[PDB]
Amino acid sequence: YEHVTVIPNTVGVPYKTLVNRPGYSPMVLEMELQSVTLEPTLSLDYITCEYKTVIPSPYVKCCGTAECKDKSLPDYSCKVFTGVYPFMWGGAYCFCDAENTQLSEAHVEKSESCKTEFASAYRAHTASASAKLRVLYQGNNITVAAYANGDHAVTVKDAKFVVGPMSSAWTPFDNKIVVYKGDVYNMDYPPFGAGRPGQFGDIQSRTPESKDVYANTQLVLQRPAAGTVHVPYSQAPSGFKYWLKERGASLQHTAPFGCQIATNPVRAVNCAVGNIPISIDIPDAAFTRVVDAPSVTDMSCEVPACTHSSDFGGVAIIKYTASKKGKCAVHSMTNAVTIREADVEVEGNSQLQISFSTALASAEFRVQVCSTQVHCAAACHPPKDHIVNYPASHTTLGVQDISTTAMSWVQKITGGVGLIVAVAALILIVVLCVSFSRH
Amino acid sequence: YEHVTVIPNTVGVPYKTLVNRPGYSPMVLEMELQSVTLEPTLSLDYITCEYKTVIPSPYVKCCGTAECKDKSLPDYSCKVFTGVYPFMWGGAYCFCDAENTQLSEAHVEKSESCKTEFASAYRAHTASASAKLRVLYQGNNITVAAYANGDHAVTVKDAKFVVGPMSSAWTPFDNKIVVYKGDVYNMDYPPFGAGRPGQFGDIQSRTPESKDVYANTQLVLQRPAAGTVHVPYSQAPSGFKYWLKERGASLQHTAPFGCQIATNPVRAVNCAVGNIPISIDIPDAAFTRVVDAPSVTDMSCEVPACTHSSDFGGVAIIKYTASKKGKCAVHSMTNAVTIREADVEVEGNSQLQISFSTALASAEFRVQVCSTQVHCAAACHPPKDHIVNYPASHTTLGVQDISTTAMSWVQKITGGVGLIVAVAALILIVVLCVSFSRH
Ligand SMILES: *[C@@H]1O[C@H](CO)[C@@H](O)[C@H](O)[C@H]1NC(C)=O
Ligand SMILES: *[C@@H]1O[C@H](CO)[C@@H](O)[C@H](O)[C@H]1NC(C)=O
Ligand SMILES: *[C@@H]1O[C@H](CO)[C@@H](O)[C@H](O)[C@H]1NC(C)=O
Ligand SMILES: *[C@@H]1O[C@H](CO)[C@@H](O)[C@H](O)[C@H]1NC(C)=O
Repeated sequence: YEHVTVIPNTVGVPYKTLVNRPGYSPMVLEMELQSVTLEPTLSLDYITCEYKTVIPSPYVKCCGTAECKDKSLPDYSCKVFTGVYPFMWGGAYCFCDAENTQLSEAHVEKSESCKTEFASAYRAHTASASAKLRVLYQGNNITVAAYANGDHAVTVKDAKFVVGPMSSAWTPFDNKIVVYKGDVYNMDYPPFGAGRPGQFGDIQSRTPESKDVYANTQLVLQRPAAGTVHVPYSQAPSGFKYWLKERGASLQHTAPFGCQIATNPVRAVNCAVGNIPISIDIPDAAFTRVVDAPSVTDMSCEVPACTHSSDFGGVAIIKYTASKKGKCAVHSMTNAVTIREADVEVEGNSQLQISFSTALASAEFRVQVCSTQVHCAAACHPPKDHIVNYPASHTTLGVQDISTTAMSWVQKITGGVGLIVAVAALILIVVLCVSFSRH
Repeated sequence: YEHVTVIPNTVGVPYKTLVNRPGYSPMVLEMELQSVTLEPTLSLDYITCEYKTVIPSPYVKCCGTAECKDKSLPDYSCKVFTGVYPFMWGGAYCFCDAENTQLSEAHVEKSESCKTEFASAYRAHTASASAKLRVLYQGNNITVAAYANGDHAVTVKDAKFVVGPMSSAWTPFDNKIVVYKGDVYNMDYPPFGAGRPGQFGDIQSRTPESKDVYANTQLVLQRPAAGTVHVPYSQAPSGFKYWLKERGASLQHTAPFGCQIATNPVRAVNCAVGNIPISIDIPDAAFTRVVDAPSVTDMSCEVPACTHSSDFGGVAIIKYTASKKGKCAVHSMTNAVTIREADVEVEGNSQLQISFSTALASAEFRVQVCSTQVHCAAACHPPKDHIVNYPASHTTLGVQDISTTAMSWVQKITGGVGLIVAVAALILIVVLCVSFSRH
């Protein structure tokens, strides 16, 4: 037997559904959603880290001319200076006091620490979805897990379950994301091979194990100070450290709809969007014939209390006469009132007690117990507590939900006004006809 | 200095573009596209292979009653038969002649061969693209390779190249594909856990190394024959072998646009759709000043032959006087005529020879040689060969492209008819004016 239902995407709230098959007693199922997860598909682009500067010992040539050649190393620079006269701790180094030169050079390499301290950029694509459910079936709790689409099915206790697809494709991730030790940021990083001297992306490589490194820092050699041997230079500071000090709030704290974020692997969970259809296949052996179930012949209802708070603040007592001992199901016949208890045991001549919640200021509803129905009514009072720590268990109201006292006042005024118009209209009709016929 | 061009997505055809910078001599570049590759993103769903049936020795209990219990193994079946009287080579087995029973059972397992002979299903997502180019630059051939989007650049001989994005998103793959040893098919395979007894997907698993196996075959035990010991059964044949004998043609033979396919990894090659923009950055050192290049003062043109075939069927001779020896670039000033030669050498007083192709029945064009212009004209004859083995090297013609003889005939006929109308109008006007004034 095929049954189809729809459940809204709310975590931590039970829902009930009624199964009705001709010739058999009705059955009621209860379901609760525990978790929903989305998972995107990623592709790596490049990584960044710190740089190192390498400077060899200088070469000083006095009373001769020095020169140097070009090299293929990254950010290579070479310059020759004239007029030097270096000193050491023991006196002047060379005999010649004029026509001296000095040669200096430097280049840039990748830091050893990049194996541990680094950041990576990813390109994002369409995400998948999965869900986990609890089902109350034949008085026992069972669990299922499945992908949230139509291409998967599971079987538990000879019942088949299919879930999905989801009604919405909203995703909290952009096309370009950056991940660093548990944080995810939305950032439009610069193209590969087009970096900047003082921002994110000054050093680029494809993978931590590669040898090919790109750099776009500035490096200029300067004239040495008189009497000292050293190699001064000017260079722009590393951009990676600058980012760490100003990167700001992470995606976890700013995302809408209450989503939570994880990074290993990247995930987003419990996003409160849309609804999820469900389909169940129930085997024939689960049903009991109407000739075997007990019958109930007489009912009455009273309601001693009602407060329309967010919780189960209502109680009702129903009297019954049963023909024999057995089990019976209970279900509400309205949408504005929910009943907590799923079933009862009936015997002889006695009474049963149930609890309910509702938002109505004046409540009227019907309750069905083993194929018969009873009418209940009561008035409800407001609560006193301004703020609570949990969501409500009931649906919202519409324009039709009005107190019976207010409805009476509306009818009286509208009727009265209509009567004045109706009488005046009749007078005009009579006068016109008399004039017509007299002429 | 930036230069932006567009080249159509056709493999094996050269194209030329003109770079013109005030103060410097013009430069001509030539480019050719060698290959384009598309690569989709895949995820694995399930695999299929062959099945095995396991049957242990039967147990026979004569003049006693056998029984058996249920087990959790896939497709487990158990039955008891009465009234057996087995024989063996040496005589009847048991002393009792009546009240004998036999117990039989079987179950289904996964074949050992599944490690080598199997098929896999994938879900497809948005593909990436890459390209390989040849460039003629500074008189030498260089090559580049890049991703076909705006997020990548390369540097060769101090020139920067950016290629892409593509103008079209057409992809030859569907959402669901199946791959088997080099063949790719589009197939809507059944969902997991919902197979059929005689079709593709009767046995399913998640990965070749899994222990969890699903099967939906039929297996029924039958009564044994009199006087023998055996275990007959009825079972549906394997669906996997049926597919292999009936799978039909693969995408490589049926796909549109002439696309080629490879499977390791899955790729589509040389699909002829759309066009590709390109941007180049040329350094200043490559340019030569107009004061240093030679000048040409006198030009003439003679064209001894032209046949407008698909190949280069035209020849022209140009006369020149040059101020000094040097290099010179040539370029066509029209769209309907393409010139094969990119550069010439000029010295003294001499002549040069060029070749061209066009579809025009009557050709007229200008040629630029070192910043001067020469005018050429000719009539062309048709070819005699019906079919060739290569695409044309020239553009198509429009409605305005008409031979000079036909144009003269059209003008004469239209002019004559128009003159007759003009005269008749004048006569009518004068007569009407006379009547107006006289009345
Ligand atoms: C731990 O160290 C390994 C290398 O030894 C590195 O790959 C990894 O990112 C480190 N993890 C953390 C949390 O620092
Ligand atoms: C298990 O079922 C019982 C009813 O017999 C119910 O009270 C309980 O909440 C269920 N367990 C969970 C975790 O919901
Ligand atoms: C070769 O055999 C291995 C297993 O031994 C299998 O995984 C692979 O697909 C085979 N390749 C071909 C081309 O048959
Ligand atoms: C390579 O350059 C030469 C000129 O030096 C040219 O003739 C040749 O056609 C080029 N190669 C290709 C494949 O076009």
